[PDB]
Amino acid sequence: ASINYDQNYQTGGQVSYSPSNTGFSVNWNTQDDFVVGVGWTTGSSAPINFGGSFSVNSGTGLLSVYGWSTNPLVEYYIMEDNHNYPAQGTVKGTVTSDGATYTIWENTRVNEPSIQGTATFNQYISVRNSPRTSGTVTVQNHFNAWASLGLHLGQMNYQVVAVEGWGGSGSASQSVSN
Amino acid sequence: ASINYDQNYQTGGQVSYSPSNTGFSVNWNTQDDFVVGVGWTTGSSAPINFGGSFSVNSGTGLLSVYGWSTNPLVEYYIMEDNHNYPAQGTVKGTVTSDGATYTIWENTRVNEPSIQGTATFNQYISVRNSPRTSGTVTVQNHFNAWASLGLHLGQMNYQVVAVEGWGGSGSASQSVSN
Ligand SMILES: [Ca+2]
Ligand SMILES: [Ca+2]
Repeated sequence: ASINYDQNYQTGGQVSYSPSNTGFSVNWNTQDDFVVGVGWTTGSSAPINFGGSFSVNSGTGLLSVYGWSTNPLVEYYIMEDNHNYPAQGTVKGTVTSDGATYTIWENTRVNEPSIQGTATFNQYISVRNSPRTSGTVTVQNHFNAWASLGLHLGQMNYQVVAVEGWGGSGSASQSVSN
Repeated sequence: ASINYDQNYQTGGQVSYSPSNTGFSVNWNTQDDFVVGVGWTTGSSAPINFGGSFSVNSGTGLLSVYGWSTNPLVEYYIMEDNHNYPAQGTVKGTVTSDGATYTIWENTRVNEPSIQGTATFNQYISVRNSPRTSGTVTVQNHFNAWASLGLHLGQMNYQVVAVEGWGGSGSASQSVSN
């Protein structure tokens, strides 16, 4: 498509984010959560390509296609990689997509910050069983699998490839496209 | 004692906070959560006096003694007033203190921002059954009641009289001391 959205969220500590036309770079050393990455203002069904490096020296680190949905309000993740990630919520099932199987989870965030202000909403997460830092993510396979398990999505809002972390340091240089 | 701590937390929208030597003032119109108020760097057992106004035109609004504790990490509230507050967690019991009864709740915040960075910790809340905007809060009565129900506190960290809100507008002018 063409990246037209820059996800830049951070609460504290050392987070050096460098967005670009074809991707982004991040170096961090923080105790606080941050979500940075690049993508699109309105997500679609187009298979998303990502690639590069993603190192987590310590703490929690996640590399994933991240996004939102409205009516209902939904925060979703399709984790291609994760370290020291406190698996929260309820497992719903699985979906085999793009070279590996993903365990699907549903979680709820009460009075949490969102694109609609602080609200309560659900999370639809797909965690890859075989972590990678390079590949393609056929997003429709996840949306279909989510819908079939009762994980209902609304209108598509932004959709980015993001790195999220806290409790340590690490770095990532990723190329994003679709 | 003498106010030596200024609680100033906010995530977005219109929040006009004005701290002072004997209290604070706030006018807001936001969808995002904010916690502002004044107090002390290290909380004690000293009965806290508060007084003034606290109007909530719309959305969620809470007037309460707010604080933290370390080892274990604990966020506590002693709500003297609240509007449209999504009572979250588990009721534990009650405590009669300073002219009214309070319903005690215990809740857990997973991967939430804290004084120790983003962490998972419990909340000990005392919600006054008869809301007020002026009075004294004998904090020990709450700490004793909390301990007796298994709500264990650690080392005292900051302790302020704060106003917290989201989803609307309102204003508050409070005098703080102990
Ligand atoms: Ca990895
Ligand atoms: Ca009131």
